[PDB]
Amino acid sequence: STSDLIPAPPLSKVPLQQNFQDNQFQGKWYVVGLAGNAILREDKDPQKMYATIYELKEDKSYNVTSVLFRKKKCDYWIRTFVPGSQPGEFTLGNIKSYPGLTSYLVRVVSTNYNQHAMVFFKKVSQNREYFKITLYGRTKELTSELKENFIRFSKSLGLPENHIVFPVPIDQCIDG
Ligand SMILES: [Cl-]
Ligand SMILES: [Eu+2]
Repeated sequence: STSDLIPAPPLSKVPLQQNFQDNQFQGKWYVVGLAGNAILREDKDPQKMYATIYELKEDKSYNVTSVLFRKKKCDYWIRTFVPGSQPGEFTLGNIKSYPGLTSYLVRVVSTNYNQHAMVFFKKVSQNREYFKITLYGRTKELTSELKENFIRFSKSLGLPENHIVFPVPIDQCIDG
């Protein structure tokens, strides 16, 4: 394999939501925007919206379930976000169960809990460093202002426009 990636930003360029409220962040979020060094706009076959549900466990980790519509079916992808060094950061539980994965970080960049969130992810897999930012909405649509803010923020982390995608709203799988 050969591979050329935009470098992950230093974490000093990634804000952390002040006074993160883990209980209020729970529930379903729609992925309204998606950007990252391995994310590519594809006009031919556009990315479909998917959803990610955060459930706070008794131990204060999250069970995180993502639901995607692929090949006419609902695909479920489950992981555990374990609280990290400060509130609003997380690491991946059971990292040994993911082959090639040596590092995984989540940082909630901003949210008002009941409409929108921006979340930064960074991982090292097969020794390659990937990062993405998701724009989450409690609904499938968000204002132009929030989408443009997400574009500006993604660009501030070094991502050009073709690495920034707005998944198309769908009704299958993600409406339950
Ligand atoms: Cl608007
Ligand atoms: Eu992933």
